[PDB]
Amino acid sequence: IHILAFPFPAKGHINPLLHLCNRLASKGFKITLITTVSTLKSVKTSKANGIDIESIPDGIPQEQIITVMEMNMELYFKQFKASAIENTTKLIQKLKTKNPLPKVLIYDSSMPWILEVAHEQGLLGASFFTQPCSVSAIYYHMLQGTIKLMVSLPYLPLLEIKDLPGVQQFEDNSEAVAELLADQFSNIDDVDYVLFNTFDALEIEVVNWMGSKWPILTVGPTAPNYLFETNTEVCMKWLDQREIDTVIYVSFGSLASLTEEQMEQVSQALIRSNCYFLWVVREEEENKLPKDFKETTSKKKGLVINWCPQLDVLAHKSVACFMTHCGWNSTLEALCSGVPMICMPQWADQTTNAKLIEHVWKIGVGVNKSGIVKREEIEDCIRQVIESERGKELKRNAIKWKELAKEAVSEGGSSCNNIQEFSSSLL
Ligand SMILES: C[C@]12CC[C@H](O)C[C@H]1CC[C@@H]1[C@@H]2CC[C@]2(C)[C@@H](c3ccc(=O)oc3)C[C@H]3O[C@]132
Ligand SMILES: O=c1ccn([C@@H]2O[C@H](COP(=O)(O)OP(=O)(O)O)[C@@H](O)[C@H]2O)c(=O)[nH]1
Repeated sequence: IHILAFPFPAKGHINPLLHLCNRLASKGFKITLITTVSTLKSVKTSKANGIDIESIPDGIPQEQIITVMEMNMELYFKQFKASAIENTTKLIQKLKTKNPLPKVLIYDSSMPWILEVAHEQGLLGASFFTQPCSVSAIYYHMLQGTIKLMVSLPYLPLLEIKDLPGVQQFEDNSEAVAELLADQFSNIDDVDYVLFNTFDALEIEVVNWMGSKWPILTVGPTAPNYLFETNTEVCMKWLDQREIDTVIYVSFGSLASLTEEQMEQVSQALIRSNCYFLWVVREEEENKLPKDFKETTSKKKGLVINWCPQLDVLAHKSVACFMTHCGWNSTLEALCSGVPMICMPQWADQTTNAKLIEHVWKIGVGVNKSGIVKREEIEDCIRQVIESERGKELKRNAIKWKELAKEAVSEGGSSCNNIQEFSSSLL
């Protein structure tokens, strides 16, 4: 059985879908992964997957595709949509001349209009949600008009205004982003399969509520591996020199960027903490680091790298905590790895994830802005996690969640059962 997979063109959307594809390929399915040309330019390793990669045009002007969208999200997301509709149609028409014929298209939930392409081509459509049910519920309420972006929503903790998904940070892209998030639920009744990268035990009540509206399949964590350059050997050799529970892993993901002034705060907090640290600073961001930071002043205790093998880093026993922007993949990967967090959310669902991390799952602490987070606050959070009694509690809580995540993906577990149900439905 031949499955097509079409992620939104960004690493937090590609990666969780890739991991689901790898699990499906392990069960005997053929996989074709559909990527934009801009994504393929960053792809360095794919021979070992056995998954076929088929590219489509970016469909918006070239100058990554994402940094073009941000220039004008309202227009360029719509141009991306129209081009993706045309070019995935053309690609599927071609794939229908080859055996095995495609049967289902799994697409990122942010691209609901791909359902119409799947159905027009005679395929089943599966919408793949890359954020948890608790945060997706807010987008559903946004579509319903129940909330426009203290706040009480069914089966969610009481939220402050600050805990709602942050779109005001995007300035003139705010309304376009709020619309795209809400439109994930615009055709949910017509989707053949609704897949969420979460597991039931993590959010029992909101998953139960969602399931009373639509049949949903919680299949997460989909993560068990890399398409992009991860500097694996350099990172893993450095971590192998570190003793247990001594390393702060620091990463703000694939998209977020911090100001030069904020970078200085983080640099100084890491140095004066006197902890070992592995800090992912993307290539296009390292110019904002203090002058001799990468080459000299970080060499005694730190490794500054443009990308790491994050699953392998979070699995390493030297890692004591994860200073994170709280993107959903990073949050879930840290929880499933038993790694407590220091929450520094930037925008979109990161704000809500940071609330869930700190107050519901209780595996992290959050920083306080002054709107710059200062070194002393970061140092204070580091001391709380690394040294204080509260930090031992967060570590114990993270280990309990690791165990529940292990149950979910093992035989008889909720996510294993749901992937089996999906897999059998196709057979
Ligand atoms: C505006 C922008 C800011 C960061 C950077 O400069 C890029 C900007 C343009 C893209 C934007 C990004 C913010 C986060 C997104 C909305 C995110 C997404 C997409 C679909 C979805 O369902 O959920 C979340 C991933 C990426 O599409 C984002
Ligand atoms: O050095 C890094 C940093 C991040 N990641 C991966 O990149 C994704 C980041 O996704 P997330 O939802 O956390 O945030 P985003 O980048 O979408 O804002 C996750 O799959 C991480 O495992 C990685 O492989 N190496």
